[PDB]
This record gives sequence, C-alpha cells and structure tokens, in this order.
Amino acid sequence: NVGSNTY
Amino acid sequence: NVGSNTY
Amino acid sequence: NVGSNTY
Repeated sequence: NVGSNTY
Repeated sequence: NVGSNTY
Repeated sequence: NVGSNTY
C-alpha cells in the first residue's frame, strides 16, 4: 500500500 | 508499504 | 516498508 493513513 | 502512517 | 510512521 501507498499512503493509506489512519486518523 | 510506502508512507502508511497512523495517527 | 518505506516511511510508515506511527503517532
């Protein structure tokens, strides 16, 4: 994956 | 993975 | 992985 961020 | 960050 | 950071 590229740049799957969690907030 | 590239750049999958968690906040 | 490259640059998968955790906060």
